[PDB]
Amino acid sequence: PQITLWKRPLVTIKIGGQLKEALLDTGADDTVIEEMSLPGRWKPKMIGGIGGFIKVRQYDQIIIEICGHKAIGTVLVGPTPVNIIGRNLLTQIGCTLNF
Amino acid sequence: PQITLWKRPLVTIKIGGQLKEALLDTGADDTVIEEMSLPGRWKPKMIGGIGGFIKVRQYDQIIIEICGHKAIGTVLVGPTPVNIIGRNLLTQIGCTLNF
Ligand SMILES: [Cl-]
Ligand SMILES: [Cl-]
Repeated sequence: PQITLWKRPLVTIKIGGQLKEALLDTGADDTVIEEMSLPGRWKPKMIGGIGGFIKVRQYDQIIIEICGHKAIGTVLVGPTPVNIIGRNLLTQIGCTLNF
Repeated sequence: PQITLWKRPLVTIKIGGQLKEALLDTGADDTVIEEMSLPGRWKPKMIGGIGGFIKVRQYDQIIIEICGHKAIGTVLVGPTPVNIIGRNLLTQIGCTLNF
């Protein structure tokens, strides 16, 4: 699709069999998703502030569907106030900025 | 242009006769630029944290050139660690996300 920027680029994603709303965020390196159940192994990471503040679970090789386009990548799962789709997944779906 | 997302979308902007590096950030509603001189009237605003923490100067009707495209809009000027081009200016240059 082509997504205009007059409103926040919030889209429906499908991840772990669940539908969620997420922000397509070219300013974010990484993808962070609210607490949820995901299968497979994960490793603990520390994010936010100076050198980590909040504990999240890093899941690799997670498939996320974004407007009918599947992306595969690393997702950090924890108590984030907003689900963020960052560049690590935007590149996977071939997303570009255009003007 | 078409800007890919393999690297942070940092671009050169021209604002107030000066060249700066700025992040094209679809996750940001507004545009914030590091301390600099700009002509005309401004009004004080409070941004960051809960209900404002850092004082900035709001300048309206500022022209910013982004990759050969002029945008006109409101710019908040203050001690930000990164220059951010937010949706208020991205829409002005006709920037869209595409996949
Ligand atoms: Cl499509
Ligand atoms: Cl062009």
